[PDB]
Amino acid sequence: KVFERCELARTLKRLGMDGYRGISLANWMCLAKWESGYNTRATNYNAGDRSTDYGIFQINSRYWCNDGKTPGAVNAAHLSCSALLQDNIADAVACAKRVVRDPQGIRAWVAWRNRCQNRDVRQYVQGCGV
Ligand SMILES: N[C@@H](CCC(=O)N[C@@H](CS)C(=O)NCC(=O)O)C(=O)O
Repeated sequence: KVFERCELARTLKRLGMDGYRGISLANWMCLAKWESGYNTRATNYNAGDRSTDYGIFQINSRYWCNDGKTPGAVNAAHLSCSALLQDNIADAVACAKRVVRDPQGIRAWVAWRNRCQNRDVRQYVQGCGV
């Protein structure tokens, strides 16, 4: 599914992402925009390390979800990567909150650093009523 901007914003609000581990809703919005353009079916194969990024948040199969074909993903995850390609983003959100529980926080996504960090991200939530 390709979300509309404000439709996603209200959905993330409801799933309790606003201020999760100090990260504002505008920051998660900024992240989804640059990673997948708000598309839950987005997939990116990394030929260099043979891993794949999945879904709206582009979560990687080496440490977070299991897809079986990634080398050195030596078990660990238990969530199937397939769960991150659903139209319902509940699992993807549960997973993104897991990721930021680590020290790096939102900085774990290099796209966040390139495109959102130290920037005015208010634009992503402007007019959504959240
Ligand atoms: N490799 C890390 C993270 C693996 C991990 O927690 N993945 C999450 C998805 S982001 C998961 O499998 N949750 C599935 C579940 O617990 O339903 C660990 O084992 O702590």
